[PDB]
Amino acid sequence: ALGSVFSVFSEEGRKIAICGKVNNPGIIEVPEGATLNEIIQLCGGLINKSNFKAAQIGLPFGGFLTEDSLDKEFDFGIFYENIARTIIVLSQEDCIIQFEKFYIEYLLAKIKDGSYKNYEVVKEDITEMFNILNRISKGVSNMREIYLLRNLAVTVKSKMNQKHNIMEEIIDKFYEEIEEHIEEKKCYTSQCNHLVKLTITKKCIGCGACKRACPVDCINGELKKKHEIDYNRCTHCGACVSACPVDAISAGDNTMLFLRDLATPNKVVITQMAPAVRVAIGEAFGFEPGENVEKKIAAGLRKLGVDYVFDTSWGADLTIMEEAAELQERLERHLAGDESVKLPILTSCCPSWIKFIEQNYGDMLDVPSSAKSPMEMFAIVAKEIWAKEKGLSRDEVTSVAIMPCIAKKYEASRAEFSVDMNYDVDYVITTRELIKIFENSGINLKEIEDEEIDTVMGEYTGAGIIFGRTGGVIEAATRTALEKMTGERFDNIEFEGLRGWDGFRVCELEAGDIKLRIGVAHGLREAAKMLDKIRSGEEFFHAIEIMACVGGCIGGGGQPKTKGNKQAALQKRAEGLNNIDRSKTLRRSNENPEVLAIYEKYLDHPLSNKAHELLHTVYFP
Amino acid sequence: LGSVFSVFSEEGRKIAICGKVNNPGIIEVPEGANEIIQLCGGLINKSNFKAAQIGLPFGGFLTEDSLDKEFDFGIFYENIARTIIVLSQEDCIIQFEKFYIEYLLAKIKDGSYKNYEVVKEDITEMFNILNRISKGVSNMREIYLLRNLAVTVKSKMNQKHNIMEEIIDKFYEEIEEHIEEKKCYTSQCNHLVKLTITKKCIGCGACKRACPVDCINGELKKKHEIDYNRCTHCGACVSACPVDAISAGDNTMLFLRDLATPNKVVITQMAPAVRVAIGEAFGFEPGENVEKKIAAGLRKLGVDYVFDTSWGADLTIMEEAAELQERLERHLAGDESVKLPILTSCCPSWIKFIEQNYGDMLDVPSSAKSPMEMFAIVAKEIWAKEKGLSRDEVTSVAIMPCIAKKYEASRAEFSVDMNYDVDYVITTRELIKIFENSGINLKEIEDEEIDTVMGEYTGAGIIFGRTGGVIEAATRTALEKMTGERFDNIEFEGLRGWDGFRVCELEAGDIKLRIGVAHGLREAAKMLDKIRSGEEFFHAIEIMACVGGCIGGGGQPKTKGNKQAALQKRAEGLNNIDRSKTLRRSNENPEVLAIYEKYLDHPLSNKAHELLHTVYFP
Ligand code: 402
Ligand code: 402
Ligand code: SF4
Ligand code: SF4
Ligand code: SF4
Ligand code: SF4
Ligand code: SF4
Ligand code: SF4
Ligand SMILES: [Cl-]
Ligand SMILES: [Cl-]
Ligand SMILES: [Cl-]
Ligand SMILES: [Cl-]
Ligand SMILES: [Cl-]
Ligand SMILES: [Cl-]
Ligand SMILES: [Cl-]
Ligand SMILES: [Cl-]
Ligand SMILES: [Cl-]
Ligand SMILES: [Cl-]
Ligand SMILES: [Zn+2]
Ligand SMILES: [Zn+2]
Repeated sequence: ALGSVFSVFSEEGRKIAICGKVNNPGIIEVPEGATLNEIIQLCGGLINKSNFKAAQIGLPFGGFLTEDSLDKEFDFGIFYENIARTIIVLSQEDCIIQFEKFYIEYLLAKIKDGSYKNYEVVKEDITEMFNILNRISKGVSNMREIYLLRNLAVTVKSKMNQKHNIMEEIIDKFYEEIEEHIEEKKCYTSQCNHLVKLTITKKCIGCGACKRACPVDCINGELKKKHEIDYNRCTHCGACVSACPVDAISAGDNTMLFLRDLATPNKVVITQMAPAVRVAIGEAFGFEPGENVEKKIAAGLRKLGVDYVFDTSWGADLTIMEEAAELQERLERHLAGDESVKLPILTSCCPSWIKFIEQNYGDMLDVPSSAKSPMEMFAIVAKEIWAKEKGLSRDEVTSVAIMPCIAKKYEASRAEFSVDMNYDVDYVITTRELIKIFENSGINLKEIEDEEIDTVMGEYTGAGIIFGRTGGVIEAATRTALEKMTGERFDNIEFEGLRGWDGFRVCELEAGDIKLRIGVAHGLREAAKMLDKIRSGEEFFHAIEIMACVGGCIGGGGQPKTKGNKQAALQKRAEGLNNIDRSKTLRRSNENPEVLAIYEKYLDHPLSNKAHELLHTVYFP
Repeated sequence: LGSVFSVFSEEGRKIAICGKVNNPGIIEVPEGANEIIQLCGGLINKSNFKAAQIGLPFGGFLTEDSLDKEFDFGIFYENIARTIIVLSQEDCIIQFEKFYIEYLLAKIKDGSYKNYEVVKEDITEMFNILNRISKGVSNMREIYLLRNLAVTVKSKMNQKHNIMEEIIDKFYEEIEEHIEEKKCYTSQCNHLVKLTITKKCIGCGACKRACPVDCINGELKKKHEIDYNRCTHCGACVSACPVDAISAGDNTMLFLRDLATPNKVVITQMAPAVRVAIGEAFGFEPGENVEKKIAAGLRKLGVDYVFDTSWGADLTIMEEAAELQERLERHLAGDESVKLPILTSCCPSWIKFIEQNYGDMLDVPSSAKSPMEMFAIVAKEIWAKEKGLSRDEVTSVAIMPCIAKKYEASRAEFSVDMNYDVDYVITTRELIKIFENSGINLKEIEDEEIDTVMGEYTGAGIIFGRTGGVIEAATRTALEKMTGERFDNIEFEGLRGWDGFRVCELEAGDIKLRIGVAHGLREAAKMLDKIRSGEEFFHAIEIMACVGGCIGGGGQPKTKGNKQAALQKRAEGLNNIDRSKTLRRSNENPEVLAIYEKYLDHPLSNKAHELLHTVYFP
């Protein structure tokens, strides 16, 4: 396979394969008398105009060139016996630590499969090198690591009887960057997703759209003065990023890491995708909003190198099991006169409300459900159950989430969703990022064959799929809970009261002896209105749903920019999800056989101790 | 093997009780029909029964259900092992299960029970999980994992009651507490313990008056609380409390358990000031150096290697004198980017003292680590490597005179992959009680030598323990190297003395340096205020939180007779150790020089910064 480019392209004598940070990666015929720089120019320079940093020769083994070799004739002697003649070019926009992690993991794979048994003796040593790099990338290291790396490098150079080990020169030439990463916990290229915080960059022109758009008044700054984010109050709703006319606000971009992981041999890569992605991505390829192209996305992902493709709506069904259980418990306790219970119960997978409450509604910390999000539920099940059944350690599986927003990036970055430095969601990719991957890689969703999603964690019901538009989470929870409480199967499962588009909606649901009052908000200002009304006693609710983005996750800032009327397109996506729900035979989360298998085999019933241990978390510790 | 609070090391129809029983030991047990403990003298304090392990390698686990009911004699499993570990409500279950797992793993690894080989990694993983809980880096999911691991083992061991399952079932509350609330209600998990005022507080206000930084809020008799964000861990509040209301943990039991773990390498370092005060508990006068007595006692306890912190102090002097020479050369060269004075002190208490009140002086202190952390990092990254041991196969224990060193060793900057360079700290009083209850009398035991590679030290290093010693040693080395002249008289009496704030005026060749010394954080505040106002200029300063320096630490034995006289006796004792040494400059120590020649290659090198330097005020 092999390949790399910022706009992303996995490209599957006197001929070389250039795949670095150059524009137009490809196979090139080198003129006789040519420098490195001239080869770069024949490929069109480096993405943007970031200057040359280094060039790796041979992916398993070769040389490592820096500026000192840029204007010198490219001696082919560096292509020693059976090197395959490959060059990875680096610009100043690439982090050395991530690249060296990729190099070490590649070498380790080729050792482990027996292609390079002569290097077996150093396996353990090299593994430690990776671990050291990993500790640096996660920000859990001291400067001592450098010392260790050096000795390890020296160790390798002793056992391989080699005159030049790569890591020694790497340390010598980029000590400044390494020290920056370690002491300042900063990656100046923003490739280390665990060291990146949502920040306004130096490019900012002091316009102001972000200062107006923030619903919590989190941004300070006036006139052309650079604006700053009070990160201790940021909800990661992404309004500022979407409203910025420029690249002034950065929250990272995990595309290159995805490509490198896909290009690592014998590395298991699995993906989940949010309900709302499948009704919007196709817009970039000639489909209308609302058209479900999940099979096209599955085919494209598998073409890219994904070994297993799963679905977040399975996790949404599991979330519904847990949340309907908790809601019924709370209602039963309330009807019994239990004042220890707290109402309403908040059901929402949106992270944005967490801080939104912590910073303005400390009297309602007992309201939201303890259940994790569908994304993290999927991740924990994939790594702690699915992988275990297949005999894989959690670090032997790379779980990638395809989601419509940056708040999911922040969620996947939370340490609560990790163990032994392994994050349940390894990293998050936005809809736009995947669109650009497909576009630059030649994947056209309009013309690719359909492929099925994998079964164990891909099958989902309509209740789960409606999660992606406002009112879906509470609608699914209500379906299951009311059917559970009344014993009655509803002829019409759609609750039109919970649907609609008003920022703040009130509904009244009647079923047998059971009567519930529901409040729904999309847009954090409407949410503030609703919560102020609840606190003042102006309105009483049994349950509420809060979404930060208008229309729900189908309206996330990571989705493709709408064409035509924005509101019309968002409504089209929502009705597309509703039509997916209507096309499914099963339309209650509790009918999904695979979630029930999860309960029958491991957790034994919803809200059990095991279910709490795995699928629940502590918001507001 | 042995274990009990207040310490003990106890090195057919026969039983060996060694848990939380008062008066541990073997016991001819009668065959008559809860009061079993009473025949052994009850439990330490009056703490209620929690559980009892039968057989140390493997056996049964008894809980309260057998307490007031017929305790069947024969139920002692055929592999009873004739040993019993009884647990009280004062013991953390997580630490006990860690000790059990490590004992089992060691006895597997030495071949004593090959039949358990199949479960090794499994059991090992359990330990790791427990460790993550004890270090506070876990979610509730760990419980899930543990359960399944247990289920696996019980299948292969075909056991009717697996120990981990019963642990989860009966002590779920404690595990959930540890994980979600990051709280060990027995305070055995040293990494979850913070300096706190307990419920025994009555509201004296002694703590509020004694604190030099006004870190305690509260009025009347209302319970007082510590604002941890400003605490210097000087320990004045602990000493001043009329009760035991303020607790900062006690790693005695962990030390005993590690010593009782087979094939576990335990090494120790000791602060300079310990050796002139500990002997007071055994009839020695203040100032008498009993370092050999301490070494012999530690070896009797089971310690495999005994080292000295003064070696690390010599290394620290090397680095700090290098930095001072660099800074003075730059200042004399007209470099205004440089910062003076330079602060030389291994006391952590000034860190928070400056960051919260002197943010204009963050570039003053040297980037050099403390001697304790330098010793720890060298022991684990070089010494252990030389002897072919991973850092987790070595347990480094620091014997220090204060609580601030516990908090320092607990800092994440001095750790890697959850392994802390200083695994835990033992105070002088704690070691005194260990010796007292184990029958070790330092005035009545043979002398033993300290281990060499990291134990030999100079007088410059040893004077660290009393006020003015750190700066005196740094000045000795730096001036001797800067002038090329070896001083006939190496003692700088101006830096000695007992005043809270001392000023010195040092001349050597063309060099004239102005020095400021403070012991007591209020006197230090006076000095730093004077520096800020420009009333006085200093080239270097030394700050000690405790009066007299570390010899006056809150972890030292309470003085007998006149306090000031005793502290002066200890300080002059350290000075007399210095006077008895052939080498009295840190740069003469062959082992530190070997460290430089073989690994770091010169002071202030890149490797020296990587290992022996840290970033205060990140
Ligand atoms: N986690 C989760 Fe959600 C689920 O299911 C997604 O995945 Fe959303 C979508 N689509 C996103 O992003 S988050 C907020 N709740 C509504 S939907
Ligand atoms: N670290 C260190 Fe120090 C050294 O050397 C000790 O060990 Fe002190 C002593 N004695 C203690 O406690 S800390 C403060 N500096 C003066 S001395
Ligand atoms: S929008 Fe982009 S540019 Fe305009 S202010 Fe906010 S950040 Fe600066
Ligand atoms: S993200 Fe939402 S909240 Fe955080 S700053 Fe940008 S707008 Fe304000
Ligand atoms: S609503 Fe907008 S922000 Fe909240 S989760 Fe769905 S997408 Fe992310
Ligand atoms: S006991 Fe110690 S803490 Fe409690 S009040 Fe008196 S002084 Fe303050
Ligand atoms: S420790 Fe020192 S500083 Fe912290 S509270 Fe007690 S006295 Fe005040
Ligand atoms: S002076 Fe020595 S003992 Fe007293 S606190 Fe500072 S360091 Fe600990
Ligand atoms: Cl290598
Ligand atoms: Cl972010
Ligand atoms: Cl692959
Ligand atoms: Cl499965
Ligand atoms: Cl299918
Ligand atoms: Cl959009
Ligand atoms: Cl031992
Ligand atoms: Cl000796
Ligand atoms: Cl004292
Ligand atoms: Cl060297
Ligand atoms: Zn980086
Ligand atoms: Zn504990």
